[PDB]
Amino acid sequence: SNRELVVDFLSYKLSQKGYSWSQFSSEAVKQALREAGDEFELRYRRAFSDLTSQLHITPGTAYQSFEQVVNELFRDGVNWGRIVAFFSFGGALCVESVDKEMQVLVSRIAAWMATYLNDHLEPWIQENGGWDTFVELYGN
Ligand SMILES: CN(C)CC[C@H](CSc1ccccc1)Nc1ccc(S(=O)(=O)Nc2ncnc3cc(N4CCN(Cc5ccccc5-c5ccc(Cl)cc5)CC4)ccc23)cc1[N+](=O)[O-]
Ligand SMILES: [Cl-]
Repeated sequence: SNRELVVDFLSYKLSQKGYSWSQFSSEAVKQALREAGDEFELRYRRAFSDLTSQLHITPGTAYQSFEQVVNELFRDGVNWGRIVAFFSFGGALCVESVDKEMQVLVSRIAAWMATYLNDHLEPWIQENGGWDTFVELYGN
């Protein structure tokens, strides 16, 4: 479910760069999230490029980089926009790992994302009306 969302979004972002999720490894929610991600990545393309140009991805530091950035993202609280950005960050990390021929990290990044959602974001999501409320507020 959270798993489902992560795989959907990462598959989409990888496909946009011409990569397939399958080589490395509800619908309304997934579509609204895909679309919010596209829009976020445009509106904050500067923040996107700032991140991408400062990622030095290695197997030994990739979890550290994920954690560092995600802790910063939610330092001042959670909102729907920040959750979208969290997905877009996961997408950027996977694309970058494949660029650097560290495709092995893709399935691992997906797992880190699901764990973060399950352990840390779920309480907020549930308190704030669940994913249905996200669709209500930011779908179409
Ligand atoms: C057409 N209609 C139906 C939808 C269109 C709109 C606009 S489309 C959008 C999507 C997500 C976030 C913002 C805009 N939808 C929308 C609007 C407001 C809200 S909202 O809930 O009010 N929230 C926010 N509103 C405005 N701006 C925000 C800016 C935010 N940022 C700014 C950059 N910062 C960089 C950063 C900082 C720290 C750590 C990491 C990063 C980082 C860097 C690179 C990457 Cl790759 C990833 C992370 C990350 C946090 C966060 C929340 C924001 C939510 C949504 N919505 O969900 O669709
Ligand atoms: Cl907080």
